[PDB]
Amino acid sequence: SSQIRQNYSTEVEAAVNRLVNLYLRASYTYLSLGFYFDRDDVALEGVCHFFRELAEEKREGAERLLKMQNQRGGRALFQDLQKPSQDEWGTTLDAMKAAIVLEKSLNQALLDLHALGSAQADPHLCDFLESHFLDEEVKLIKKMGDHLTNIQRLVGSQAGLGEYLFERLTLKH
Amino acid sequence: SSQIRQNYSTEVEAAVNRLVNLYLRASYTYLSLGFYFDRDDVALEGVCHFFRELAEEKREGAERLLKMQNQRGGRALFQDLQKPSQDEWGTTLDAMKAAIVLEKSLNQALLDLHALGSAQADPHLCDFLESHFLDEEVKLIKKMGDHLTNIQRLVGSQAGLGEYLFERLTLKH
Amino acid sequence: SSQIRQNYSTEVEAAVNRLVNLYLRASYTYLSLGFYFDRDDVALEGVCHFFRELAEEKREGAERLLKMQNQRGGRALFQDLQKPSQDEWGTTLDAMKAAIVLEKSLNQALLDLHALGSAQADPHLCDFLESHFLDEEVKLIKKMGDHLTNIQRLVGSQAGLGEYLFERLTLKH
Amino acid sequence: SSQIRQNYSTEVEAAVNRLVNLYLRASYTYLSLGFYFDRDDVALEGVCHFFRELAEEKREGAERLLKMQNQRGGRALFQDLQKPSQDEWGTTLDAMKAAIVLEKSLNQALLDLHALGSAQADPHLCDFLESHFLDEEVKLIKKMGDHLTNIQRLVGSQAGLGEYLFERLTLKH
Ligand SMILES: [Au+]
Ligand SMILES: [Au+]
Ligand SMILES: [Au+]
Ligand SMILES: [Au+]
Ligand SMILES: [Au+]
Ligand SMILES: [Au+]
Ligand SMILES: [Au+]
Ligand SMILES: [Au+]
Ligand SMILES: [Cl-]
Ligand SMILES: [Cl-]
Ligand SMILES: [Cl-]
Ligand SMILES: [Cl-]
Repeated sequence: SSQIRQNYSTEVEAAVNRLVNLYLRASYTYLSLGFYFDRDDVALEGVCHFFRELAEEKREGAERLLKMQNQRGGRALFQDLQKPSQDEWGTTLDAMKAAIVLEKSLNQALLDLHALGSAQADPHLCDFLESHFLDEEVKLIKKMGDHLTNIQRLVGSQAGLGEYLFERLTLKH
Repeated sequence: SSQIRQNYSTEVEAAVNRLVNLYLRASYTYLSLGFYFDRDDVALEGVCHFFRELAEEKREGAERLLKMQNQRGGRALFQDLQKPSQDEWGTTLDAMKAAIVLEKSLNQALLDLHALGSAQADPHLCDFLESHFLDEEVKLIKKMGDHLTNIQRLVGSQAGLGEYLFERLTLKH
Repeated sequence: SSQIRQNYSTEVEAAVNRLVNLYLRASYTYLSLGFYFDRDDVALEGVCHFFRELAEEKREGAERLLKMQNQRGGRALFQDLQKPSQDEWGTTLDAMKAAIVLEKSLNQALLDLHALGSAQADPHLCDFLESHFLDEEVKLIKKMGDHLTNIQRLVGSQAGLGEYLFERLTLKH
Repeated sequence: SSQIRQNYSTEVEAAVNRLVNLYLRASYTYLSLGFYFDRDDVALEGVCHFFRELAEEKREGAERLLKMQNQRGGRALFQDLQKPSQDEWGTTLDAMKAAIVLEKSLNQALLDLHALGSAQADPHLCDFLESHFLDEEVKLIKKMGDHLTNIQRLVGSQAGLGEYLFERLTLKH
């Protein structure tokens, strides 16, 4: 074991590596979501940009986890990254629903890792998650819920119109 | 009685304290309106900001009344503040209707206080209301009436769409 | 329940609403304290400003709690706001003693809410309180204790003089 | 009568001339107060400056009244100006008490003139007083009441000390 490793359980080390895998999986999902909305037959630029920005954010979360793994003396271990759950993502509504599902799973993984840290008496892990992840996730899930509400209200009887208007007047382009 | 008190009736002093209570009540109503429109399942940011800004304005009106009470040698007396009339505020249309009702009640209270001042020959009170409150209220009620008209025109057959469009293109975000 | 709500107990949701009520109550107390020290027959400008600034700070705490309630998918519920415990606040010493009592009650409410969060395994709630409230309160209570000490030392045999000097040379005007 | 005079009673015209006399009398009182506090055996610079600034303010009030008299087509008529009520003004407390008495008499004269204007249906006179005099007077009398309170609290058992401290730490020099 590391010359620097102190109070860092094998259990947390392994759960960190698994979380890295989740975040990179999530990043890959968002890359696929982003490019789907760039297809000439979908063509919702603001939706594409919203998902591409999330791909970067999730990559950044993984890189923060990997940096922390090294700072504690754990050993990064990478696994295969499973492709995203879908090749085509339907409407903006369908996509935002899938994104909120994905975020809830990340959030629950964070909470599970926090509980493990608390059981292992690892306050540096708890702090790290509280400072860099738990609020970021709460804020993002709230944003998504606000978006889902506005998208749903816009469906009405003219779905196409509502999807265009949401892209143009809420999402950034 | 105060070493400074001059031409300031007990009646006006008491009516000032009651008006302070009304303004603070109104402020609290607007705080509740503002946060309702911030719920993930309402999510009309511009509507939230319109009501939150009014919460501040009504607080400011109360503070101006309290400052004036002290300048005339009256004694501020605070009472309990009743909660707002509703916990949920319905649509933007429902909310704007409730706001205009509330403003009309404030306006009538101002006018009643002006009439009392006139009956008591208290020109400083009359001036104070004319200068800091009566036009502010007339302008606000007109703005609200303009908003109600535009919201109502937007309901048509596609209410959800109309509510989104009003938030996006009239209200500020 | 919310589409966004995750790991957020009904118990915490309700305790958050109660804390909002406490903070708004505290804000109202400070508004009354502030205006009392603005009376022509009290006239301690720096004491008035100290309490008015606290009224704003406590309002801000309530608004942060309400924002957080919405971000977690809870539902803000407002109750009646009880008036402050006194109509007249005595000397600067009396007022600062009442303020420290009030702050200790807020602090204890925060700690009680933190313990509930810990019992419910809600690390986002714990973080939120630790980051935005617990140190703010500790720092404020320390400031108050420092003020009480200086005010008490100034009473001596010339109370009036001491109260003037504290207002002029410690409090800001 | 003037080619311009319209709705301007002889009664208001005469009461305006009398008010001019009062304001100039008040100005002269403040000049005497100011120079008394400049005596080598009084030597309270900040008290001198407070009263000298008021001498100017009251002169300015008279000049505004005279300008208004001309704008309405009335004819300024000057009378003898009686000297101030005292040659020596005692302590800062004595002086501030005399000043508040003087201001109350000016205020009552303003209110009496407003009532006359109202009885004569002269809204321009009412406006003029409301806009340029009634609030200025209320604010000044409040300032004076605040000063009297602080001076009185400072007397205690060490009057000399209290008078020095009030001059140094409240009044400007
Ligand atoms: Au923990
Ligand atoms: Au921990
Ligand atoms: Au009036
Ligand atoms: Au009046
Ligand atoms: Au905790
Ligand atoms: Au916790
Ligand atoms: Au009038
Ligand atoms: Au009039
Ligand atoms: Cl797969
Ligand atoms: Cl009620
Ligand atoms: Cl009560
Ligand atoms: Cl004489």
